[PDB]
Order: sequence, then C-alpha cells, then structure tokens
Amino acid sequence: SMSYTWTGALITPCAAEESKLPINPLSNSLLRHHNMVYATTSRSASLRQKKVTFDRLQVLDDHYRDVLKEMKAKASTVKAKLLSIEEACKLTPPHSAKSKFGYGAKDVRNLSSRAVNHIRSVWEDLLEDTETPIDTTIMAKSEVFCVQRKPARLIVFPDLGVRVCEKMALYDVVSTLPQAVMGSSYGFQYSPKQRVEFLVNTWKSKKCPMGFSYDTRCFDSTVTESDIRVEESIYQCCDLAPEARQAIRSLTERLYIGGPLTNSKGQNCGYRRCRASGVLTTSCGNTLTCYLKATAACRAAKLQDCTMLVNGDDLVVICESAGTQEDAAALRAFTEAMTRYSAPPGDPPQPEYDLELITSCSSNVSVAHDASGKRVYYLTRDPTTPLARAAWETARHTPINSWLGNIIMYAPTLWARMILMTHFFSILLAQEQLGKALDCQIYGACYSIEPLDLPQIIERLHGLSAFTLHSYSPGEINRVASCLRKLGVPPLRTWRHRARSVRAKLLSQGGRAAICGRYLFNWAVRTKLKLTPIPAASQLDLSGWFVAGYSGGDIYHSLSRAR
Ligand SMILES: CS(=O)(=O)NC(=O)c1c(-c2ccc[nH]c2=O)c2c3c(ccc2n1Cc1cc(F)ccc1F)CCO3
Repeated sequence: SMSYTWTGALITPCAAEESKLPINPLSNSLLRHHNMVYATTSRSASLRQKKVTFDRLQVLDDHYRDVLKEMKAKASTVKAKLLSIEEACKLTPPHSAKSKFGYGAKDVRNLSSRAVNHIRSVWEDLLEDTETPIDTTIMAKSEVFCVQRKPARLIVFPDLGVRVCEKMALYDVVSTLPQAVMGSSYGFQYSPKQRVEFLVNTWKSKKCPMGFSYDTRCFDSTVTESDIRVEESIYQCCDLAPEARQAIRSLTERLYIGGPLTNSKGQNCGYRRCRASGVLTTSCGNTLTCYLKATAACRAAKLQDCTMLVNGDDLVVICESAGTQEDAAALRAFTEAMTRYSAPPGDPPQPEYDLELITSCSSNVSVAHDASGKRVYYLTRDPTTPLARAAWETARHTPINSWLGNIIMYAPTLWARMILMTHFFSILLAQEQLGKALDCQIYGACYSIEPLDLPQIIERLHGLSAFTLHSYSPGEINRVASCLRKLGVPPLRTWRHRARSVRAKLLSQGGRAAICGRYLFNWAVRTKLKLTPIPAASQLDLSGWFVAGYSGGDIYHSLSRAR
C-alpha cells in the first residue's frame, strides 16, 4: 500500500515562518556566514511529500518469524503499569501543542478541570471505540541546517488529549520493554560514555572486526501496517491492566497503523498508512522494527557474530569478518534481505575495518588524552549542524536549546568546550542568566537545566577526564578547523581569548560560577586548578536520562512542582 495519499490541500503553517538566519551582533560573534544558515519551512513541504510517498512491497520469511518469536519470549517477562491522569499530565512539556478542545499544556500540567475532564473522555473513548480513525495534524518541521537545501521534515501528531492517553497506556511499556527485548543492543540505555564503551568493547571483542552503519531511506514511510501490528503483538506480551490492553489495541487500529491528515487550517490533507513521527511509540516501535528486520537480515546474509546497536531507525552492526570479498557479498545479501523486509537503503552500506571511520547516531569514536597522557575514547560529530543551530538560538528565543544538549552530550569534544561553552557562558554571564533553567532535549525527552549545574552533570556523564582532554586526533582538529572556515566562525585562538576572559569573570563571582570557571575552562590556562570530584555530582538524580528514547513522543522528564 501507499505510505501516503494526498487530497491536494496544502501543508500549511500556523504562523509566519522564518527561513534566514537574522543578522544579529551576538550570533555574528559566533558565525559570520549567516547566508549559509537556513531554517526549513512549509515552503519546501511538497518536495518532502514527493520523497516520502511510495508503495511498499513487503515479503516476510522464516528468519523474520524466528526473530519475532525470540523477541516476544523476552517481551513476555515484562509487567507494565497504567499511569494515572495526574502522572501522565506531569510528563507533558510546558510548551506542548495546545489542544483544539479549549486548553493548553499549562492547563494539563496544572491538572485543570477542563484538561482533566477532556483527557478522561478521550480515555473512555479509546476503551469503547476500537475503529474510528483518530485525527492527526500534519506540519512541516522548522529545523536549522548549513547549506550543502534540505526540504522540511513532516511531523504527524494527534491532539494533546490523545497524547496524554498514550502516556497512561504506553509510557511504562515504551520505557521498559525495549531493553527487556533487545538487551545490550538497545542504544538508548547508554550515556555517551557507556555508548563509546560498548562500541569499543564490541569492536575489540572480535578476532577481525568488520562494522557498518545501515541507512534506511525515509524509515517512517517504510514501516507498514503489518510492522505496526507486529509491534503491537510484542506490546501484547506484557502483563497489562485490562484498560491498558484495550487502549493499546484501539490506539494501534485508530492511530498507529494510519489515519487522516489535517493541515493547520483544518483542511483534509490526506491519508497515512505508515509510522506517524509524533506519537509516543515512534521511538520504541522504530527501534523494535529496525532491530527485528536487521537481526533477521544478518541470518539471511550469513553475517558472522552480528552485534547490533539500534536507536530508532539508526543502525550500526559490528561483526566477525569472513574476509573482504566475503564481507562485501554478505553485506549486499544483508541489504537485499532488508529491502525485502521494506527497509531499502538510502546510503549504500559499506564494510568498515576501522571503528573511528563508522558514523552511527551521527557520531564517531575519537581518541584524546587525559592529564596523565592516558588515551580516552569519546564520541564526537561534525560540528556544522550544532554551530548553525547555536547561532540561530543566539539570534532568536527558541523553546528547545540544542546548544545546551550539545554541551551535555558532547562535553569532551574540542568544539563544545572551546566554542559552545565559551560563547554561551560569555552571553549568559553578561545577561545575569547563568542560573536561569533552560529546556534542552536528551534522547528526545525534554529537561529543564541551569547552565551553572553543567560541571556536576558533565562529571557524572563523562567523568573528570572531560575537563582534562588534550592532544585531540589530527582528523578531529582538521574537521573542526575546516568547519569554522566554512561557517566563518572565528579561529580557536579567538575562542581561547574569549574563554580566558569569561573564566576570570566566573572565578570572580564565587559560588557555582567559580566552579564553572574552574572545571569548564581549565583548558584555557597554563596555571591549572585542581579538579576534584564535585560533591553535587554523586547526589544528582539522573534517573530517566538514559533509559529509553522519546523523540516525537511529547515527553518532559524534569520534576513537577507541588500544588
Ligand atoms: C535523535 S534522539 O532525539 O533520539 N537523541 C539524540 O539526539 C541523541 C544524542 C543527542 C545529542 C545532543 C543532544 N541531545 C541528544 O540526545 C546523542 C549523542 C550521542 C549518541 C547518540 C545520541 N542520540 C541518539 C541519536 C542521534 C542521532 F543523531 C540520530 C538518531 C539517534 F537516535 C553521543 C552524544 O550525543
């Protein structure tokens, strides 16, 4: 069947759309080539519509059925809880899309009577109605990139009331089931340091390792009605409260398998028969589906000792080499099996014999040295997108601050330390905003974080070595330098000059600001300060940070206030 059908009604914006980076002094101090930075708009939505609309031809075999049954036996060990309305309301982000039923995210979080009453009625409707297709809004995503232009990604999501019901029925399932089923292959259970540890250990655990990333084209569009029902069959193995079992059954048929698409103007836009990007099960279902197809595809391909690492549609395989000519044929056999399963490739997979040359979750393993000269492995990425988005967020107030999430997740990198930390600490110090909590996303879930708490957060996630790395690889230094020239970002010597200036100001303030000056900017000086474990680090409640993925799932993970 067709991934989408269209009526001819347009994918419309709900307000004015900005596509060009503003010419602002603060963003300009970071990146001068503003014309290279763009934000996607609904103007390119038709180009994406063409790319995502296609027929799916899916053929399942014995290997797929064998793997599915193994997955179901592990899913069978799970007991999942039904969340109360209040518990599901507390997981809603403060700036989540308002309901079309007279209330917004703030009403949900305040447990307002109109919000609560409507959510309850949506819940009773899921219990009673197993068939009526649930309406969804289709929007063009507004995302920031550097030129060489991408057409906008399309987001599909149901109303706020439905999203709160999704949490009640499936939050616990999507949080606990992926690790129970996929074990060490589930990517979202790992902090970046745990992710690098797993990749390095998997790589070194093979006699002659061969690894590959597998890029499925338009993964969401490749997901069939059968894949979605197969996904529900795994969910159904959980011990579930009867209303949760009904709500999962009704959500699958009315929402997850497909449904009508409505634009911002309320016009009938089309019909979806594939994965919606803006539902709670998107990350979980995508991971499960990709893992099931890849695990079965490895057996079909005759790939030896296949270790998967899956994060939604993002896949990396490390296996035992059978020789270069044999590996190239087995990899072609893997792709052919994935294509039969309705997961054809975008980028043709290439066998790799060096772990550092593999890009998975848009990151690669790299090496630096700590204070003792000891090798430290860490994850880095091309800094183009983080810098273009950091410049956009400096010129405009955005609900999500990718720069903050990039500082947390990429803290040991040369670029997050010298540029991101230097630029934002300078601006925030001058604006008396270092202690103001900001929203950032970690594994798709939303968090409210104070930049002054970064030293303890980084120490916990990355270890004290994140504040001492030096002697970065030449390939890493070259990629950074080339990106700065391309974007017109000042050279690293300017960044070191700005860091010494902000570190001085931070130290002068005492308190948390002096901790930030000490730990975050010790790389900028010769007269190094002593870096001891931060008392605040051990006390940090990092429960929920590295459990599961929630991209598109409308999840807020910070604490709710009492009333
Ligand atoms: C796409 S996601 O919303 O599911 N999570 C991610 O963005 C995410 C972050 C991440 C980076 C910055 C801020 N915040 C984050 O969470 C992150 C990461 C490392 C490894 C994996 C990571 N992933 C998984 C992920 C990334 C991707 F490029 C595509 C798919 C995918 F699964 C090394 C350090 O940073």
